[PDB]
Amino acid sequence: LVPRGSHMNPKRIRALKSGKQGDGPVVYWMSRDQRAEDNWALLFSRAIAKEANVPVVVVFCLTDEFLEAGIRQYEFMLKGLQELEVSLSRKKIPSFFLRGDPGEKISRFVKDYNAGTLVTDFSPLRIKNQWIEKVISGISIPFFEVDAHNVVPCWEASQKHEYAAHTFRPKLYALLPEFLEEFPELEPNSVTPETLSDVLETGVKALLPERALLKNKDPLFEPWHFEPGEKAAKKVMESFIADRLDSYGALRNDPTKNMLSNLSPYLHFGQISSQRVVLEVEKAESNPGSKKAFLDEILIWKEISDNFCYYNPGYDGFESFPSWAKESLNAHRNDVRSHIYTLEEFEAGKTHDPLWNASQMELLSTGKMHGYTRMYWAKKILEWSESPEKALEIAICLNDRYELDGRDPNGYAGIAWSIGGVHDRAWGEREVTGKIRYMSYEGCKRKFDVKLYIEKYS
Ligand SMILES: Cc1cc2nc3c(=O)[nH]c(=O)nc-3n(C[C@H](O)[C@H](O)[C@H](O)COP(=O)(O)OP(=O)(O)OC[C@H]3O[C@@H](n4cnc5c(N)ncnc54)[C@H](O)[C@@H]3O)c2cc1C
Repeated sequence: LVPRGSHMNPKRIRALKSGKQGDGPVVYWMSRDQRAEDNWALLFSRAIAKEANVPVVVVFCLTDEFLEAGIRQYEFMLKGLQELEVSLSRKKIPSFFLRGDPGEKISRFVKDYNAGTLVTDFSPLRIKNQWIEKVISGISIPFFEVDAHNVVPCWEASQKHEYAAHTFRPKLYALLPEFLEEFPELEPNSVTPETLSDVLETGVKALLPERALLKNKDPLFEPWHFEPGEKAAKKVMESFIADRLDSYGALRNDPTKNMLSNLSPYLHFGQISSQRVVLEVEKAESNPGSKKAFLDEILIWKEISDNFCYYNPGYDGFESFPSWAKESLNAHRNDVRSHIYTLEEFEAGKTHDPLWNASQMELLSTGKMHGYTRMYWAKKILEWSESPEKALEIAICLNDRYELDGRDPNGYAGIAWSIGGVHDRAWGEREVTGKIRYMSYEGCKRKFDVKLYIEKYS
């Protein structure tokens, strides 16, 4: 229960576990949505706390899986959290950063701090569901989750997997009047109930031996492309609206032009709300066509990616591809591939295709491949791999290791679109790739200045 007139739509919250309410603080286990503003999970947690006459507290688990990615993501995330600590303290909301995996750490925190209720935010990824299961086994209090990431709650937008954007889109657009709304201000707590610097230090030390390097031993990653944190995210949204949105409709498929929003690292870590971004873009007057194109990406393609992972347990595997695509890829499984590259050759940009290699260099060096070349890139991994299953493994591996926005439903769904035709149609049949949409080198040369892209990332 929340207080009357809390302005919380109950369809954004789902019970994970019934239990017996304790009498201590409401705990928001923050995971996907690392921000203090425009955060329905935090707002709901604050409202339940108010109704129960207790403070709200935030807990965040620094998990054992950080060593599966790189310094690039750890630093981006932790520097954000350092800023988040301050923002929350200004609301008199304490934040606790627990070192370990959530099953053990959240269970013990709930016991030690006498939590009344546990709330988390929503992710459809397997790792979050693994963590939920272990937490559920270790707690006796009620446990809710709130969809703070999507404008329309994932379980409301559709009751099933949607095979196409054109079947998801009408369902989603029909629910915006309900769910696309301004956010209330977060009410501070009535009174105030190892540093992150130390953690960051220790973690970087553990990641240093796996850092991506040039043959010169100097690191590949350039950390000045995306300043982390909630405040920077807002400035990137504002600069997009002011300077790039007008040209987005025309230039979003031109990787030589910096005309995308550059919001994905912030959106992935939840340092900015996609609902906020949509409210601000909807209010803007910009060139015809651009707003439509952008909203189709951040509403339909982003939220269909959560739809994909939520309703397909096997979202990272061949089995989740549509039937037409499985049958087509199977029919061509024994076709001789034109090339076969090792994961190390792909990783180092050592194929015979200079556009592919430049796309990989953009990823290595900036942590954000242009969205047009991500499609080209993944499709060539299919073409130059022993099987579609190996192609998925390679693409996921590289995406998750080197993208700042990786380890994300958008990535699994984008790789499945690219390799498996998920949310696509069948195209003309070719050897190796069957009826999966093909993106040729020469087609790219007709579309944009390939030589300039290669020079930029060489
Ligand atoms: C093989 C492949 C891998 C991808 N990997 C990721 C990934 O790891 N993480 C990730 O967040 N996105 C991924 N994408 C989707 C897309 O490429 C990026 O979201 C986009 O490039 C992000 O840059 P931006 O924020 O400047 O994009 P913008 O074009 O300005 O769009 C803004 C937001 O809309 C969303 N969006 C845009 N395009 C897509 C899309 N095709 N699918 C889903 N959402 C979209 C994103 O949240 C994006 O940040 C991938 C796509 C493909 C084909």
